[PDB]
Amino acid sequence: IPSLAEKYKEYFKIGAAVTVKDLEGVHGEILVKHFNSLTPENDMKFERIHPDEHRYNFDAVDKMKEFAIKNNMKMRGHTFVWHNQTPEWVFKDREGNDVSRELLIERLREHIKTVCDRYRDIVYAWDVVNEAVEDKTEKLLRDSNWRRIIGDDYIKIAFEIAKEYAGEGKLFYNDYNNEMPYKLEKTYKLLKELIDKETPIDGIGIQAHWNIWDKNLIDNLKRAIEMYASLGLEIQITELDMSVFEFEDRRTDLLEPAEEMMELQAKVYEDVFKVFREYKGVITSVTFWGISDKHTWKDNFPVIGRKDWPLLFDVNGKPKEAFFRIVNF
Repeated sequence: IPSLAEKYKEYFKIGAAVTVKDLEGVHGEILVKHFNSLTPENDMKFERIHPDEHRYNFDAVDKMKEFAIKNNMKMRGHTFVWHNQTPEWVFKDREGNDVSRELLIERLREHIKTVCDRYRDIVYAWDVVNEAVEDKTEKLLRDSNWRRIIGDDYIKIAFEIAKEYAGEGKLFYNDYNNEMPYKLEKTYKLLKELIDKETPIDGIGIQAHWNIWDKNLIDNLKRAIEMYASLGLEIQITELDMSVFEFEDRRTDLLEPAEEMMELQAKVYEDVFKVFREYKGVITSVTFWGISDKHTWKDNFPVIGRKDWPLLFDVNGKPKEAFFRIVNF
């Protein structure tokens, strides 16, 4: 039972996404021992931390910050600008009309300044913009309220605002599947354009919502690291997990992993963490999207109500085989 974060202290931070209840019981003990970074899974989404025009909700995030300071951890900020996570008041003036460009920018500035002021002492990295890149088609960017109202500059402006208030925290673009052929080159092009216009972006977040069946994962991972690194960016793995299901595999029948799933999972985790260690000079943080299989978003996404087993600790809070293979170095 080595401490994962301790074993990786000369490589990068080891993080986990958390809710307030993850700070209690067995999960809290695992956090204390194995992790030196926390990401609020939901409680820093715009609609959670800032649900009304005149009301913020800091309660959950304050408890995670208190926890992090007591237990020698730092936090990742998640997230400022993320499709479908901004409450509707932000975009509307009293008549229900779209706000002006100038006003939307100012509301974003006030949001980011408020959140950064409160937490910049504990946050070392911010997911400033999340999943702006278009996923379904060949286009670069998604349609959104921000883009409709501000225009394409909303990304750069969000980074410029976060730059004013984040102190020493680093600023990230965060996305899923940004290692895959259909998305990597587009995303590289976007980031190159932002960087050339002097957007203060420090790195890219590779969400790494992966699965044990993906043949091209290792080669995709290396190529993405190479492309993003070549722009001068730092790389953080931000929401790593390892589904036993291909994404289009919506079967609901499994009551436990089928034979070979757990060993395959351990083998893949071993391989990705060897790549992480291999490109350690540019990867600065590795965060899992959960602590143990008892509590994972993969049980309800993409399929409501079916069990998955994607993390390093099993349903009993105990370390699975994957854990032992990634501390084996």
